[PDB]
Amino acid sequence: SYQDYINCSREALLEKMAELLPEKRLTHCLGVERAAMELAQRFGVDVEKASLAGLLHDYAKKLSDQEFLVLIDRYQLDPDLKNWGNNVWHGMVGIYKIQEDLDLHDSEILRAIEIHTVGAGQMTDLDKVIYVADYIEHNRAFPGVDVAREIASLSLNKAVAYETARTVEYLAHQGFPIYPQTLETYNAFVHYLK
Amino acid sequence: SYQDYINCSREALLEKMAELLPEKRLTHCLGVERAAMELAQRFGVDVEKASLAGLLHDYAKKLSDQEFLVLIDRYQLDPDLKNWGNNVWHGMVGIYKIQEDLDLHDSEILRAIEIHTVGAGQMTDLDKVIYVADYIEHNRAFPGVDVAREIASLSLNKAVAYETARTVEYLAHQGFPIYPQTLETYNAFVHYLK
Ligand SMILES: Nc1ncnc2c1ncn2[C@@H]1O[C@H](COP(=O)(O)OP(=O)(O)O)[C@@H](O)[C@H]1O
Ligand SMILES: Nc1ncnc2c1ncn2[C@@H]1O[C@H](COP(=O)(O)OP(=O)(O)O)[C@@H](O)[C@H]1O
Ligand SMILES: [Fe+3]
Ligand SMILES: [Fe+3]
Ligand SMILES: [Fe+3]
Ligand SMILES: [Fe+3]
Repeated sequence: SYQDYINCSREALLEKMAELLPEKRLTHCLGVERAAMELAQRFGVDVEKASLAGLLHDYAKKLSDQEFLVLIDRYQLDPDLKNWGNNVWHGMVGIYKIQEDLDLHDSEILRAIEIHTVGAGQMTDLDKVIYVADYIEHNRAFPGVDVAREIASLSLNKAVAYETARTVEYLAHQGFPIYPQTLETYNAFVHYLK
Repeated sequence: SYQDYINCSREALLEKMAELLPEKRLTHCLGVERAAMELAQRFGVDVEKASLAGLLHDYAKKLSDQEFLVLIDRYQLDPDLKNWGNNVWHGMVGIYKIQEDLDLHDSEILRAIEIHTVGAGQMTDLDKVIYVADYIEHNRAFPGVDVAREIASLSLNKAVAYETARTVEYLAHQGFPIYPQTLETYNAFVHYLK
């Protein structure tokens, strides 16, 4: 049960998250919960850790900038984090709010949430499951999601590679700064696209 | 004159380069020579240093992989360079071959050639002139070169930003590894796109 990792039941968690997140965002989290379970079944990852990390991954999406900056100071995180924003923070810093609220201490689940946006050069299978589930969950509708879904049915590593390449491409297309850890992920995984 | 910086005349240099480079590549170098002069006039850079660096920037484009690896060892350059290839090497490592052949020791010209492909987080105006001239020289025909040319008529910094964003976008589009110094340039300059 989820109570094996956090301080409340799944139903109680859902009630808490409904107060913290807009409907669309909670619906997304539920989609990621389901997609993470399916991917974990496919690629030999604990379905429960995957489902819980999937549901929680965007728990901190709506924390204010000031709340994130307070968390950076409190936990003495990389001071460069103050140069970025919600995109980087909600996973990389938001894990600490999840930990405070839910008494989540499982290192594997925490890490998978931490890097769900930016990835890392080295990713556990659980990390990869969450990173991909976020991108392919059933509510997502962006052009090319069908390609990501096909790839994810065959290869976890290729799905990470594809998602990361598309993300780097889009950020540059839009003219947005790219958090450097994303490039680390990109260069580590891009070979899987062959 | 070019002899103020190198060990031969411009005409003698052109004869040497014609033996080292395919016609199309030498024609490109001549285009960069001209474009660098025009940009340097516009943005307050020594036209002679710009023209010479422009002509020389792809001097080492055709050196073999083995020659580059020998240069990396000989000059004890960053050992990570061995993980890359001609794209990174011909500027970053090729400067040493230019130095050996032509007795080029001017630090400004050398630096502008060195980073002409990948840029840096901090770039001198000469660096920027070469980086942009390479991209907009009259022989280039790629889709969007007209946009780069318009931007370069108005803002050197915005032209660097535009080129770097398009390059990052294209490399990710193609699924090629991105040398991390390019991201350093990208993040430093992307704000000029506003
Ligand atoms: N390296 C990066 N730098 C800046 N923004 C990024 C980076 N990687 C992803 N993003 C952006 O962060 C946003 C949120 O991404 P993500 O956490 O993966 O999904 P979600 O929207 O479900 O939280 C997206 O707009 C994405 O483009
Ligand atoms: N960070 C990078 N990593 C890998 N390749 C790159 C990077 N930046 C540019 N390139 C590629 O290097 C090649 C040569 O680039 P450049 O030196 O700027 O022009 P030229 O073709 O005139 O030498 C291009 O194909 C370009 O896409
Ligand atoms: Fe997220
Ligand atoms: Fe998400
Ligand atoms: Fe070049
Ligand atoms: Fe060139």
